[PDB]
This record gives sequence, C-alpha cells and structure tokens, in this order.
Amino acid sequence: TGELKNLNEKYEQLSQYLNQVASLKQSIQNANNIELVNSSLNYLKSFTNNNYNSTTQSPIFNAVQAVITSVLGFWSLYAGNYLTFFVVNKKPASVQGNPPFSTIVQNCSGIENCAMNQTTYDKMKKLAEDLQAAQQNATTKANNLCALSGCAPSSTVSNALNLAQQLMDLIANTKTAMMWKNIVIAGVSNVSGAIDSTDYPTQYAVLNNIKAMIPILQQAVTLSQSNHTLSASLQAQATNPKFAKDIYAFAQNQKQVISYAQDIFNLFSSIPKDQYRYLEKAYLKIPNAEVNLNQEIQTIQNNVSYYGNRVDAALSVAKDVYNLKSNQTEIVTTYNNAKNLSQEISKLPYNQVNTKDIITLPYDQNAPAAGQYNYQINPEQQSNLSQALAAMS
Repeated sequence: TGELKNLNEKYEQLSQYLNQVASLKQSIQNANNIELVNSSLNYLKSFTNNNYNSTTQSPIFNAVQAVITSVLGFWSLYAGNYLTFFVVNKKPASVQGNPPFSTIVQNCSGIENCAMNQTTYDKMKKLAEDLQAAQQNATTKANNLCALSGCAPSSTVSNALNLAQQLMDLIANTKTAMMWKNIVIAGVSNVSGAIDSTDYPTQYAVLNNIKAMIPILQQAVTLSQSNHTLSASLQAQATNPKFAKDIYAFAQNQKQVISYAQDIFNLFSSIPKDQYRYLEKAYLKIPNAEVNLNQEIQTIQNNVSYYGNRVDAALSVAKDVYNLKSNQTEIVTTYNNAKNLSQEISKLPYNQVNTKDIITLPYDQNAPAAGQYNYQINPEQQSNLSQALAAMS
C-alpha cells in the first residue's frame, strides 16, 4: 500500500493548506479592520508619549531611576561614609570617611592592594556627588532628573547615565580592592550570609551587573527619543505602502524599548542574593562615629507586563498590516493549491473522502459575495478529512 501512503500525505497537505487559509483570513481581516488598526496605533503613540514625557509613568524613566539608585547604592557601600579602602596623599589623606590603617592589617592581608591615591578618589567622589545632585534636590528631596523629552528638575538622564558610566569605569579600572568587613549594616553584616571578603570590585557580580545596565539604558534612551519623531509621521486612518512599513517599524521599536527595560530587570534579578541584601540596605550603612530600591525594581517589572503585553498585541496587528499585500498573494496561491490538490485527490479511485469544493470563494452574480479573500471551507468535509488523517494515525 503505496496507495495509502500517497493518500495520507496528500491528505495531510490539503489539511495544512486549509489551516493556512483560515489563519491568513484572520490576518487579512485584522489588517482591514480599521478600528483595530487605529486602536493599536493609538496605543503605541500613547505609549511613546508617556515613555518620553512622564517622570512617573515612563518605563525607561523608571528603569533609569532604579539604575541610578543602585549606582549610588554601590557607591555608598564601596565608599560612602566609611571607605572600604585606604586613601593616601602620595601618607593617609585628610578626607572624610577614611578608615583607620589597622583596617588594612586586619582585612587586607594577602597579595591584594587596598590603598588608593587621593588623586583617584577625589574624582570618584566628585562624580558621585554630581550624580547624587542629578538624582535629587538635597533640600527639597524631590526628583531632579528630567523627562526624556528634556528640561523644559535640572538634570538630563543622559547626563546622569554618563556620570554613572564614568564612575563605574573608574571604580572597575582602579586596582584597589574593597574590604567588605568595613561595611556595617545592622541585621546584615553581622548575620549568616554577611560578606567579609576582600577583592577587586570587578570580582563582585553586583558591580559588574550594575555596570552593564548603563550602556543598555543609554541605547534605550536614544531609541526612545527617535520613536517620538517617527510617531509624528503616523496618524489614525479614516481609511498606503508607506504606512504599512512605518507602523511595523514603529511597533517593533516599541517592543525593543520594553525589551531594554526587561534586560535591566534581568540584571537586577541575577545579582547574588547576599550582595543584593547589602545593596538594598546601602543607605543604612553606619560610619565609624530613605531609599527604596525594591519598590523601584517592582515598578520596572510591573511596567513591563502592563505596557509590554499591550505593545505585543499592537505589534501583532502591525505585522498583519505589514504583511497584507504578501498575505493576499499567499492566500490566493494557497487556495489554488488547495483546489488543485482536492481535484487530484478526487481522481483517485481509492480515495475515500469527499473533497469536491471543500474550499470555495462565494460569488453573487458578478462579484465575490463577501470579499475577494473570504474563502469558505466546508466544515463537514474538513472534519471528515481530519478524522481520516487520525484513522491513518
């Protein structure tokens, strides 16, 4: 029964053409569904505007907040109000927070160097002070980062990100190790899972991950800006190959903005738990004598699903619009293939299933009855065909 095998794969192929046609109809309908298309577009524009102009409701703004917070947090751990290294005037420097030299004896035994030039430290400190000011007005305690649209709050986010970039490169490049034992945080540095090691900052994942966040957000900030321009050349249709291309590009771009936010969330999520406990309470570091990173991360996660699931939906409609012309060609080819294949099947004496006119294009005297592409698949005959495929198992 070379008979049966031939039939079984012809059957499986017709069945596939029919599934294809059904799926193409839906795509074609969506693209011609003006209200759905406008809606998807308006969603994306809306999302672009919020992302670009808001300081509460922008996913990229909120991702920046969290990253800056986390940069200042690491700074506070590393240096802050009680240095985890020893600074020296090229002996011991007059700067605030410098620990006693016994620190070095006790915690920096072995081959690694825990000293730093005052030169190098003062630049670090300067950058950190700037980035602090850029995040917040010291007396008002109110936000000082501007919406991504600019400062029409006195700091651009690009500025803050550039500060952060400089500060972390400097920390990573400087061959001074940090003594984690110098960090004192009640309920953290004195319990199981406290961290008391001494190594270069680049050996701690928390540093590397925070560092990797910055270039990501710099890309996201640029992408976010150009999207606001693209958004101006697209309006809701009352009814263009130019539109089809643009909306699809526009939609993908919105997806990438969201994806960048998710990339940040992922870099927070993979910080080792023990290190994250210090970071999240860096503001409680005690010196030799309110920050809420968790809420800011939560806000990123929520933004990603809240906005991002909608941008996926719109993207999927924009894809249907982009593929309209091509989907029209493909549905026609596929119908014709299905029609010819059903005829070849009909002419087989051993053929058991009735397939005549299994797919058709309804017509009313001088025109298609309900659209050029609205093929009707007979459901009895399709059911039959499927049942025969399943029997052939």
